[PDB]
Amino acid sequence: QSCVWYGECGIAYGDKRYNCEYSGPPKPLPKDGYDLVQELCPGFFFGQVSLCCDVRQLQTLKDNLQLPLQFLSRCPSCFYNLLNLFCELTCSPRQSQFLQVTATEDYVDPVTNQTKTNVKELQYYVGQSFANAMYNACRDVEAPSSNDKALGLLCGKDADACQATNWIEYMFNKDNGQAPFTITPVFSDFPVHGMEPMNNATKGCDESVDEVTAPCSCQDCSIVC
Ligand SMILES: *[C@@H]1O[C@H](CO)[C@@H](O[C@@H]2O[C@H](CO)[C@@H](O)[C@H](O)[C@H]2NC(C)=O)[C@H](O)[C@H]1NC(C)=O
Ligand SMILES: CC(C)CCC[C@@H](C)[C@H]1CC[C@H]2[C@@H]3CC=C4C[C@@H](O)CC[C@]4(C)[C@H]3CC[C@]12C
Ligand SMILES: *[C@@H]1O[C@H](CO)[C@@H](O)[C@H](O)[C@H]1NC(C)=O
Repeated sequence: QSCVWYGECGIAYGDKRYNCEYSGPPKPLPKDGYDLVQELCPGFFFGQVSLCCDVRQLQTLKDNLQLPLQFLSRCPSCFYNLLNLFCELTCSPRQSQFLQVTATEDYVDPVTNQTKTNVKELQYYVGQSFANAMYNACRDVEAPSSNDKALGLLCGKDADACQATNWIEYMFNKDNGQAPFTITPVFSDFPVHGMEPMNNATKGCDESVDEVTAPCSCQDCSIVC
């Protein structure tokens, strides 16, 4: 197994950071990050919890999930697949299979003056079926106390123009003011020049995420009506 990054490096803009380039194997997560990994990416919470992310990156992921939560929190299945898209990107011990760094710049530690490398942009090979299922679970979600669709607030365009791939492309575009750096998505259910797209299992909005989480309401999910 191999990573493309590990830990945070320099400022991108605002309070947002690039991650440090790293191409070695995943590393066991410190125990102080177990609460975060349980909360965000419980699918990875087993064995040595060897991941291609550190505690800082998990904390940053949690902070950055606030706006998706703002609009999608009422439909746990919809939010679940979205969290998984980000968990795999952030932490997967097999990152190198589906991520390709495309731009870097040097990072200089201000105290030791040791150089590291900011991952400035990367390409993310996302399963076509994954992306379609993620959109499918979210597409009827209503913005809280409204009759408009939640995706119209997370897609940089109205809901009637929002589609699976342009949604993911928008969320991954730092021009949105939220993403710290741009990720360019490539959608395929098939390998691409030896890259194996991320095609994790997904949950529909009519399914329970787990034993303690109900399916989404009829208002947010026309299947359950
Ligand atoms: C994406 O899917 C992979 C493959 O199913 C998940 O990895 C498994 O997770 C379960 C639950 O902890 C473990 O029992 C297995 O040992 C894992 N399998 C392998 C082959 O790694 C992974 O959890 C999913 N990703 C996320 C973020 O949930
Ligand atoms: C404007 C709206 C639609 C944006 C909604 C999606 C936001 C929350 C997404 C887009 C890109 C995402 C980021 C992608 C990459 C990383 C690097 C990782 O090591 C820490 C988490 C972090 C920083 C993610 C947090 C969630 C994120 C900021
Ligand atoms: C998702 O796809 C199913 C069929 O797989 C369909 O019934 C439903 O209308 C779609 N949308 C939602 C919100 O689940």
